[PDB]
Amino acid sequence: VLYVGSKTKEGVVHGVATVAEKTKEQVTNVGGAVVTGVTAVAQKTVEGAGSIAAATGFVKK
Amino acid sequence: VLYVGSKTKEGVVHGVATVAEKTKEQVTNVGGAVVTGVTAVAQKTVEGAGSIAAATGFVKK
Amino acid sequence: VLYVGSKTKEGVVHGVATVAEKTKEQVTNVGGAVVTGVTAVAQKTVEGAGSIAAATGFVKK
Amino acid sequence: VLYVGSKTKEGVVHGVATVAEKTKEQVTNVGGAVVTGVTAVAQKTVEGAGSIAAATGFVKK
Amino acid sequence: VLYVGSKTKEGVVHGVATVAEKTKEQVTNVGGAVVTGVTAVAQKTVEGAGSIAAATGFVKK
Amino acid sequence: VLYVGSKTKEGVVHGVATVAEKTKEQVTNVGGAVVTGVTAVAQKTVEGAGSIAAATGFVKK
Amino acid sequence: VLYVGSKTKEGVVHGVATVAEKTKEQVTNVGGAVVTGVTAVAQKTVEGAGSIAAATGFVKK
Amino acid sequence: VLYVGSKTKEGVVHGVATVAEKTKEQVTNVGGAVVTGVTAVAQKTVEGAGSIAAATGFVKK
Amino acid sequence: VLYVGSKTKEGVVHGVATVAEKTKEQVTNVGGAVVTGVTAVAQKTVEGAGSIAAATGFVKK
Amino acid sequence: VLYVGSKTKEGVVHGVATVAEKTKEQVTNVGGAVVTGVTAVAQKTVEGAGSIAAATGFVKK
Repeated sequence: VLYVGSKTKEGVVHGVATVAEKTKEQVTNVGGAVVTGVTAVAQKTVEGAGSIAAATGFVKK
Repeated sequence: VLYVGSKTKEGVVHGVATVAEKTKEQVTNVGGAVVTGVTAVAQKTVEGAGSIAAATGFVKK
Repeated sequence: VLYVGSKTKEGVVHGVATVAEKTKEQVTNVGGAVVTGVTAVAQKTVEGAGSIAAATGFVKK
Repeated sequence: VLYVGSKTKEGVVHGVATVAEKTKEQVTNVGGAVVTGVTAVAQKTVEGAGSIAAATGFVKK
Repeated sequence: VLYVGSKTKEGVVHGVATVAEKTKEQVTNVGGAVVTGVTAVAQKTVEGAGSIAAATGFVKK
Repeated sequence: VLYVGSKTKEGVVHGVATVAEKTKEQVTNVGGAVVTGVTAVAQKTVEGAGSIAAATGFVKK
Repeated sequence: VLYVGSKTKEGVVHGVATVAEKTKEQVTNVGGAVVTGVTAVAQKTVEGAGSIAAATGFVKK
Repeated sequence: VLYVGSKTKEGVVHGVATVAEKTKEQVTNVGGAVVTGVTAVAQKTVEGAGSIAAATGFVKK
Repeated sequence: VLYVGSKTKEGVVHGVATVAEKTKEQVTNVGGAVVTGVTAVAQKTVEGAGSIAAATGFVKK
Repeated sequence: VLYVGSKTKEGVVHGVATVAEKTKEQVTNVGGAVVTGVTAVAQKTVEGAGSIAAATGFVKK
């Protein structure tokens, strides 16, 4: 027997509940990067890379 | 027997609850990077890299 | 028998509850990096790197 | 028998509850790095590195 | 028998509760690094490094 | 001016989040009363009565 | 001016978050009363009565 | 001016977070009353009565 | 001026966090009353009565 | 001026955090009254009575 893999869970998200009450919100940006409100995200990668909520102002070369 | 893997959990998030009440919010940015409000995120990587909530103002080369 | 792995948990987050009440919030940035409000995040990496809430003002080369 | 691994837990976070009440908050930044409000995060790394809440003003080379 | 590993716990955090009440908070930064409010974080590393709440003003080379 | 009532809140419930993970549940009853799993309920009464989660085995007269 | 009432809050519940993880639960009853799992409930009463989680085995008259 | 009431709070519950992890639970009853797991409940009463988590085995008359 | 009431708080509960980890629990009852696990409850009463976590075995008349 | 009441707090509970870890618990009862685990409860009463965690075996008349 070579039962290498079974009943496995790799990068999983599964019981999640959120509530958000706002009166105002004023996300505002100039030449930059905003990431906001990220919830319930999963992933798996082989021989690569991973990123979920990445911001970068810029990359000047 | 070579039961190498079983009933495994690698990068998992599974019982989560949040509440947010705001009257105002004024995320504001100039030439930079904002990451805000990140919740319930999982992942797995082989032979790569990982990042979840990364900010970077810029990369000038 | 070579029961190498079983019932394992590597990078897991699973019972979590948060409440946030604000009247104002004024995240503000100029040329920099803000990471704010990071909750319930898990991951696993082989032969790479890991980062969860990384900020960097900039990287001038 | 070579029961090398079993019922293991490596980088786990699992019973957590927080409450935050604010009237104002004024995170403010200029050319720097802010990390704020980091809760309930776990991870595992092989042959790499780890970081959870890292800030860096900048890296001038 | 070679029961090398079992019922192990390496880098775990699991019963935690916090409450924070503030009227104002004025995190403020110029060219530096702020890390603030870090709670309930665990991790494991093989052949690498570890860091949880690291701040660095800058690294000029 | 007789500004008797304004901007009032009488019996209100408004920011609420719950998560429940079970493998089994075996509510079982014989001749009795079970109330179970009651969440997020509000009401107002004038010149009457109120009840939310009331159980009564029986009323033999 | 007779500003009798304003910006009032009478019987209110408003920022609440819960998580429950169970493997088994075996609520069981014979001729009695069970109330279980009551969360986030509010109410107001004039000239009456109030009750939220009341159990009574029986009332034999 | 007769500013009798203003910005009042009478019977309020508002920032609350709980986590519960169980493997088994065996609530069991015979002819009696069980109240269990009561959280985040508020109310107001005029000229009446109040009760939140009341148990009574029975009332034989 | 007759500023009789203002910015008042009467029966309030507002910053609260709890964590409970159990392996078993065996609440068991015969002809009696159990109240268990009561958290974060507030109320106000005029010209009546109040009770929060009351148990009574029985009332034989 | 008749500034009779202002910025008052009557029966309030507001910054509270608890953690409980148990392996077993065996609350058990016969014909009696158990109250157990009562936390974070407030109330106000006019011209009535108050009780929070009252137990009574029985009242035979």
